[PDB]
Amino acid sequence: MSDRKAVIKNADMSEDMQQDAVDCATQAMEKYNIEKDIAAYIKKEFDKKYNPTWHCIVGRNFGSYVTHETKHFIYFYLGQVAILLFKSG
Repeated sequence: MSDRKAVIKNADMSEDMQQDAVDCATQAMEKYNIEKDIAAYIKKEFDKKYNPTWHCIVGRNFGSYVTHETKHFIYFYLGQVAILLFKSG
């Protein structure tokens, strides 16, 4: 039935993260499902490629650290899950 794994509610990043994060979350959730390891492969990919310091979340909205730093975030909801990637300036 109706059930996808990608829904951007609001993207403030340069889109690249929408494609990267979504695919990182798609390849991470399909390749794995540890939940924690997922956020690591996402933060790791963006950390060892775009240099720190980001902070992606995988759950609902428990991040509470988006604007707290700057304004470099990117929201995207997954099937029965939520993820938010953000970094400081």
